[PDB]
Amino acid sequence: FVVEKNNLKVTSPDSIKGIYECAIGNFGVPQYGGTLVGTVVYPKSNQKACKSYSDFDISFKSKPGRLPTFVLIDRGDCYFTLKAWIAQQAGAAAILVADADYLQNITIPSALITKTLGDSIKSALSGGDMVNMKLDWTESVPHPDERVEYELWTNSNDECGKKCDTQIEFLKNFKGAAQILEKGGHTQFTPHYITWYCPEAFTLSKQCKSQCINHGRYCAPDPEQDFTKGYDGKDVVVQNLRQACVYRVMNDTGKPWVWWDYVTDFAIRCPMKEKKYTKECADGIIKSLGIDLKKVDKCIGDPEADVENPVLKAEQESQIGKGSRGDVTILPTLVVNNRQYRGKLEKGAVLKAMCSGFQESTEPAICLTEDLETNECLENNGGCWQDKAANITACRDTFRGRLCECPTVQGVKFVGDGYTHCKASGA
Amino acid sequence: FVVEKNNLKVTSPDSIKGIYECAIGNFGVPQYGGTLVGTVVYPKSNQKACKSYSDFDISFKSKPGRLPTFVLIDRGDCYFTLKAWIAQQAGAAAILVADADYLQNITIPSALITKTLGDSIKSALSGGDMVNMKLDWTESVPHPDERVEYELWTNSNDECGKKCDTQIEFLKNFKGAAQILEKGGHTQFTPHYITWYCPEAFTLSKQCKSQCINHGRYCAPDPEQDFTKGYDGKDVVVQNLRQACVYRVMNDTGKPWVWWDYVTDFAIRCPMKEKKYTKECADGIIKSLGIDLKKVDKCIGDPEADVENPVLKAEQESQIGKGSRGDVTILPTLVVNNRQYRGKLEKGAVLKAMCSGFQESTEPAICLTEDLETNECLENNGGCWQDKAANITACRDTFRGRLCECPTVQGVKFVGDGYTHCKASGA
Amino acid sequence: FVVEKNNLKVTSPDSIKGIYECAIGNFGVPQYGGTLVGTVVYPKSNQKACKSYSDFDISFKSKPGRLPTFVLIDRGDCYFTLKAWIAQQAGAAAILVADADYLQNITIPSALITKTLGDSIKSALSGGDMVNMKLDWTESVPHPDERVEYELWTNSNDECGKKCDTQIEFLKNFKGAAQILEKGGHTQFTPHYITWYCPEAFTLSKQCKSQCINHGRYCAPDPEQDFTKGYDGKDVVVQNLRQACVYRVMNDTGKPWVWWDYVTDFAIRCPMKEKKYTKECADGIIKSLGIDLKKVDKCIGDPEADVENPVLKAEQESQIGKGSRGDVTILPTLVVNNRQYRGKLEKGAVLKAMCSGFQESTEPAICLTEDLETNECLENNGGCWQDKAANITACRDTFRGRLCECPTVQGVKFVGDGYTHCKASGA
Ligand SMILES: *[C@@H]1O[C@H](CO)[C@@H](O[C@@H]2O[C@H](CO)[C@@H](O)[C@H](O)[C@H]2NC(C)=O)[C@H](O)[C@H]1NC(C)=O
Ligand SMILES: *[C@@H]1O[C@H](CO)[C@@H](O[C@@H]2O[C@H](CO)[C@@H](O)[C@H](O)[C@H]2NC(C)=O)[C@H](O)[C@H]1NC(C)=O
Ligand SMILES: *[C@@H]1O[C@H](CO)[C@@H](O[C@@H]2O[C@H](CO)[C@@H](O)[C@H](O)[C@H]2NC(C)=O)[C@H](O)[C@H]1NC(C)=O
Repeated sequence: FVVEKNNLKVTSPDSIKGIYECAIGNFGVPQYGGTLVGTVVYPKSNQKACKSYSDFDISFKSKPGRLPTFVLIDRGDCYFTLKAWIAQQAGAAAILVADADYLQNITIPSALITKTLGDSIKSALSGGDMVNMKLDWTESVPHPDERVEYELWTNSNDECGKKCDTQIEFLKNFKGAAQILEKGGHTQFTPHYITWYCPEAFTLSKQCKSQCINHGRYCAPDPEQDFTKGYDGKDVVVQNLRQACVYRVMNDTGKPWVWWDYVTDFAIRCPMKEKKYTKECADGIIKSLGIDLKKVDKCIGDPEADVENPVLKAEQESQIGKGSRGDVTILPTLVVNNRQYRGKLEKGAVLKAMCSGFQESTEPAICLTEDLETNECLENNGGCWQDKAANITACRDTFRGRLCECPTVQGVKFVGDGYTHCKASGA
Repeated sequence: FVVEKNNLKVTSPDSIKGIYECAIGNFGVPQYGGTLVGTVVYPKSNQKACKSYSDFDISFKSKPGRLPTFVLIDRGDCYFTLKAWIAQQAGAAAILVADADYLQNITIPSALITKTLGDSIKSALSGGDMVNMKLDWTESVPHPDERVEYELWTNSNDECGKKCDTQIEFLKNFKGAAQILEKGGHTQFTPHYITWYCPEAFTLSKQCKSQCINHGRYCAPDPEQDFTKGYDGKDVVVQNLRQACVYRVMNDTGKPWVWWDYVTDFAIRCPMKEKKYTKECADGIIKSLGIDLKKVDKCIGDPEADVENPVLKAEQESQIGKGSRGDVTILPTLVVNNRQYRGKLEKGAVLKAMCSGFQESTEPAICLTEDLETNECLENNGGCWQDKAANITACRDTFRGRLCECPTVQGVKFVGDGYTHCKASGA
Repeated sequence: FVVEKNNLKVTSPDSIKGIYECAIGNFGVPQYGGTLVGTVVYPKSNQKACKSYSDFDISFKSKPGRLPTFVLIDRGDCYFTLKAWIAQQAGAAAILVADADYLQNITIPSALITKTLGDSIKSALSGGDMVNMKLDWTESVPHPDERVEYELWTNSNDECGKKCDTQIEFLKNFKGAAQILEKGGHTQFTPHYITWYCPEAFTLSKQCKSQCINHGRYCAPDPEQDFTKGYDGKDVVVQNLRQACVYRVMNDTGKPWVWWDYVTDFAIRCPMKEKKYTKECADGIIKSLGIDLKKVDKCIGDPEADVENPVLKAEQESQIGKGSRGDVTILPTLVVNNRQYRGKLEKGAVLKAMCSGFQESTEPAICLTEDLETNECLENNGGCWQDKAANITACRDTFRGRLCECPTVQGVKFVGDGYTHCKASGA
């Protein structure tokens, strides 16, 4: 029963022409936003609408060019759903109510009104004035209890081998659908990372010291971080922790989907081979996306202090499956509705697995079409380089998410990184 | 039983080599266009093909490199379908017939021939001449009784608010599929518009005069046409009426799908804010698309005369649902197969709703793929600006319909409207 | 039971830290490539894992931050599948085994090890050392018995009429999916061509001499090769034979999918109207694709000698259907799993017909998405013109296969054929 004011306006009986608030039951109103104009009829008998309108020889069927009929029902003796159904049978187009099987078959809008408003219409009608109406509504937003819960156990490191390229490859291919699903209000996505604690046997180890932040509490998941690259296993732990804090901070602000733009831009902009697996590189992206560094940095804490890290401790506890899902033990792991996905990690494969969690004709568009696009360049140029003076930008929005790439203007492919400096090349 | 001449040609017994007309039963011929060459065998017994060929020790199975066998059956005593099945069992590749369950399992082409032709083959054969054949056919066109009926109740006005943008947004996204579906012969689409008549109480009203054409018979559906824009509710009624007449005129000429190119080009080219919601603007598009203005203008009539408007009167009568569909009372309303669609107004959502009205493997391509394109630029450059002297055009064909947009040539994005003037810009 | 060495490495008990070979049963390992780290526990009792671990009060459930448990099972008394299931129930994450209904419900990796290795772990453990592990695996390759068999009976000629354009049109639209399906290891595609032998009656005929290679054994399928174009029916027979030999030669080298790049490039580069239906034109493409001309030419043989042509003779024998499929008598004919396809010859239509031959969640990506691309430009520039000195190429990879088209560089559309010469145009 969603309440809006602009929904119910009163086309003139000019003495009471106005915009009133109502309460519309979710039944009888279609998925798409629409508008319904009509006029009000208040029956002299069967005013509860609990007995069948046919029994009284009352009918509401319209002639052509005639306004559809809004029946004024008084509440009592039976539910609104029955009032709406009874009215619908008699030929009503809507129902204005003043102050468990057939439910699917109710298709006329139902609105509750004030007694003070209902009385106005009744007297306006009794004087002889046509009381016309107008009833808008927006397209259906999914109920939050109906949204699919998926979760991803990933690793941010890139200097792995095949196993890390495939992961970052998935994040890039799914980013578009991931964002559309969640911005549309169909999915609760939570990313997770995996860390182990140092056994007492190897506390103050040479190994545990290059692997573990916070005095051994959280250590790098794979015991081969090829320190030859110059980056210890503990550097990975910190970077992952930053990603999780990027998520928490963005989730608290109502925009979790920005994680996808962080971890992909991190992959692009902060490579290990070029010695950019750094705080300063990550913090660059935090400016670009416009995330709160003070909050992210505070979430990360002091990875050198003999203290716990609530986020990293919660992740170690999330890895133990509760209820029916098992413990997460494989990197990566996709979980959809507290059940571990064991299929191919392809967008096509993963999307089918989730769209089965939707009810038919509650299916998001992203399930039925690839003709879609993220809407991220409308905010802050998506964090990519632009040039307001020349109307050019490096921001492009794609079925696979938002991209910062140096634009080709007047045939000239600009050269640069697209997040900070694009410029014209040569001939 | 489709009749074609070029379908049946007679590879030479040179005395009767020629191109004859036939009559092919729809059974035994596949969906795709193909060609079948063989040679004719006329059995001495079981010539009705009503008893089983096996009973007579007659068989038609071929050796390799050998031409497939065309059995010459005489009509009588049983249906063609049985003749074709009997022959098929014995090993026939086709059947030439001279002058309710197994039917699915018939897969060899069946053709009826003249007695004068059948006798020619029989004598040619009796002299000893191989009578070879060739049998072409085109891909299957859907039977018109099998096509899906959808209908859309829309509004052409644009200065509404959110509700009008979403509608015009749908027309633009669906235009490609809308056109492909109908040009392919799978859908009968009819657009509709909604108008109310002025009550006797408010005849000669100040309001009814700015809302209603034809002396009150047809009035603007929403009673807020924000006359501040300078355009009365009656201006909308006329524009909608023009759109419906664009449809009727184009439907009468066998090209209804041009409505989609009209209403989208109207949206683009005739905006209300720029004071282009005008006859002269609309008539511009009628030239571009090459529609008959004399017929469209005659359909619109004299919206100032005390007379009815058959199209607008038929629309007011179409709004009252007949049979099982209800009265259309919401703008917009999509109806598919005389049942009101109540889902999201997305292409993906709407296309699933219609492709369920097709039989499996009668499914149009547009149901199974997004790798498609309208074919509108082959006619008159789709009504967009071109430049024959430079091979450039503003016409582009898209999965979302035909677009007139100023081309980027040698890297130079041309500037203009793409329907009437494109030109080179600056540096 | 796939055997790899790099799959099983032993995170340190430093005295036995190393990379050992194993044998992983296909059960309990997901579709996606992943990695699993844990530590080994060797139970003192129930070491066959044949009785239920619960009966002994043995459990493997982990605390958080704790490494997942690898149970060391001794083989005997029951199958690995039961050992893995029993262990899984008790809370194991994997199983190390030393030296017909519930099977679906087994989800922990199972690996077999050497007795010499199993003993090492046992003694290492008995001294007190944590024996940790690491277990990688790649994404699942489909078993070759599970792949779909489709076959196409086509014609290479182009100067037909509508029937030949539609065929070449299909080859071009399907080439992308055709290649992806087969390179991914989901389909065995074999192309076929159709030829008839000259009847003794018309041996040494005027007609049979312009139609048939190898002294009449193999003749052009349609008896109208419009010799007005200058190309006899026997020229078509030879060109088709070359295509089939291109397939055989490429199939023998493990790259059959190159046929698709041959027959489409033949269509583009060797047209009949421009008198390019020549050996020298075809041999040009054989260089481009880098096919072995010596093998292809030897497969074609001497189409003028009184001899058989094994490939053309095998094709005439393949046309006679064996088992349940009929004789192929229509051009074109698509067969999927020894059953003749009778639907529309559209990619969308054809792909549904094949993806039904896959088990759910064994579905290739190409079945669930159009966001795909051939990977052909990584090899030899796909056979298209390039210019290494300028980083430009004519090779582009598409959902519809690999394309050689002259690139547009700095806004300048280059002009040429894209296989051999691209060059800058004018202004
Ligand atoms: C991310 O934000 C959401 C909502 O802001 C959080 O979800 C809530 O979690 C609490 C604690 O379990 C529940 O009682 C609420 O019902 C949840 N609200 C929802 C699901 O809308 C979520 O915990 C946040 N943090 C994450 C996901 O790590
Ligand atoms: C648009 O054109 C079609 C065909 O030209 C019209 O459809 C015919 O309508 C008459 C009257 O109801 C029927 O008897 C015919 O069977 C219809 N032919 C068909 C469906 O092929 C249609 O009425 C025209 N006008 C519209 C749709 O407004
Ligand atoms: C193309 O190559 C494949 C494999 O190299 C050939 O398939 C083999 O054919 C033999 C003979 O029938 C079988 O015994 C094998 O089991 C097949 N191997 C497979 C299917 O992997 C095939 O014959 C070759 N030639 C074609 C398809 O014309």
